[PDB]
Formats: sequence, structure tokens, C-alpha cells
Amino acid sequence: PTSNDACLSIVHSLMCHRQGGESETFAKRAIESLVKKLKEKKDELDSLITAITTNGAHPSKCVTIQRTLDGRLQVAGRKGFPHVIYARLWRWPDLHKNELKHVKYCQYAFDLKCDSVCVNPYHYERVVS
Amino acid sequence: SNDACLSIVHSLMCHRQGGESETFAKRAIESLVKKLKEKKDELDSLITAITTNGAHPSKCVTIQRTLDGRLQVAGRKGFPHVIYARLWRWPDLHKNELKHVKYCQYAFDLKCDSVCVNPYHYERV
DNA sequence: TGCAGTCTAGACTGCA
DNA sequence: TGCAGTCTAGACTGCA
Ligand SMILES: [Zn+2]
Ligand SMILES: [Zn+2]
Repeated sequence: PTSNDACLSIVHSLMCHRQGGESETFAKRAIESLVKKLKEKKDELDSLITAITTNGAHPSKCVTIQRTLDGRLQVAGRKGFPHVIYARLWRWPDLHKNELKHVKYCQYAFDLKCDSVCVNPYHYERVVS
Repeated sequence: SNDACLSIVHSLMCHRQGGESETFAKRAIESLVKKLKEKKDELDSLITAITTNGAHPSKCVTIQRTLDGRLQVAGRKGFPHVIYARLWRWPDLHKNELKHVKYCQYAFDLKCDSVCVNPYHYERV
């Protein structure tokens, strides 16, 4: 288990839930990137931890980072879309860009283009094609 | 025009003292040249300077100065005047080992908006 | 802090 | 034009 302690511990806990969609190092970076950002919103950090560790056993609040102008998030030099990146890490290893729709109760879903963007993977659904 | 800048880049490559890798050098030179395609006077100044290994003293060759004065090239952080001095004169140059000419208007240590990179406006110490 | 190195949004580039 | 990648000034981090 892990609450709001050292990022390293947290990063590790979360790493153990990855699906191996990408390399050890990418996931580590992506997750460290996200934990750091979330240390400013420890309510949302906790929400992320509980969602991931319970595999969505319960409903979770949104987990948000700031929208970039073009929507993209860069992680270790690679360019992607944030919601997709983290959904690939924690639910669907072979996910594709336009492959997911959001949950009717996600207030900060990516497609909504709010100042914020939800990255909580249990707030999206895989819709192929 | 375009082919012009490339012609200049590769020429300046011939005078590189192998201080850094080939690619790094090209990247650093490509960057400098692009910044100068407007001040085509300072450009020619730079050109004649390097090719003659310091025969005819020329105009300051300046660029816009950053916030911390550093200039990144192919990932590496460094100081402008140094980077380019190390590239054409002293391959093992060190940060502190560089004093500027007393007629150089836009010398680095002068904290002006522009920074002269013409290496022959600096001398090693 | 100051210094030296890492990361990434925004700016930019090239290919289709 | 749109997309997917490259680059780096500025933000940050760690060490002393
Ligand atoms: Zn949400
Ligand atoms: Zn000068």
C-alpha cells in the first residue's frame, strides 16, 4: 500500500501496475512526471493511487493535469496524448490515439478541451476504430 | 538563399579544430548561421574571420542573449562565445580561460542584449 | 545560492 | 494542410 509519501515509493507502487506497453524507463518517466505534478494536488494523487491499486473497484474522482496548447504530452522526448499515454500504461498496452471515449461523468475529459485534462484511465473506455 | 547558408556551414566545418563531434559541430554552426541570415554584414564578417584564422579584424558577430547566457546545442548546455571559440581555436578550452578584446563592442562580459561570438574578439588565458 | 545537467512545452521542420 | 517528429530557452533539480 502507499499514500502520499516519497515520490520514489509511489512511483514504484504504480510501476508494479504497468502492463508493459512500453519500456521500463518510459513508464518510470511518464509516472514520475505525473506524480510530481500531482504532489500539488494530493487529493488527486490519492485518487490516482486508489484507482490504480483497486483496478477501478470503486468510482474515482478525476485526476487532472494542465492542458497543453496542442493537447500533447511529451515524455522522455516522445510525443503523445496524455489520457492515452496513461491508459496505455495501466489498462491497455496496445492502445491507439483515437481509440478511447470518456465516461459520461468525467468533467475534464480530453475531448472536452477544458483548461485541465483528466488522465484517470478508469474515466475512459476503449472504443476501437 | 538556402543553398547559400549550407555552402557557408560546410565551409566553416573545414576550419573546425575537431574539438567536438562532427554532428555537434554542424548543429552548432547551422544554429549560428541561421541566426545571422539577416545581418548579412556580420555574417560575412564571421566568414572572413574564421577562414583566415584571424588575418583581418572584423565586425562583432552577435546573437540574442538568453536569460542565463547559456546556449544549448544538440542537448549540451554551454556558453556561446566559448562554444564557438572551442570549435575553431581551442578544442580543450575551459569556461574561465577566456578574456575579451578591448575593441569588441558586444563582448560577453558586457551583459548587453546581444553577445558577440566572433572568436577573434576573445583571447585565451 | 550558484553551478552544471535534465526535461518538456512551444516553436519549428519535413515528409505525405 | 496535417501529422509526427526534432530542437532548445526556460523551468527545474541535485550537489556543494
Ligand atoms: Zn476524469
Ligand atoms: Zn566582438
